[PDB]
Amino acid sequence: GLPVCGETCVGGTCNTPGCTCSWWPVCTRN
Repeated sequence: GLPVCGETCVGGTCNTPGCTCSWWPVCTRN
């Protein structure tokens, strides 16, 4: 739930394993 992935999820799909798209369209870790 923390934007530290450095990436975004425009489609709600994060690349980095461990990230999740909680605050769309930005990826979040925890």
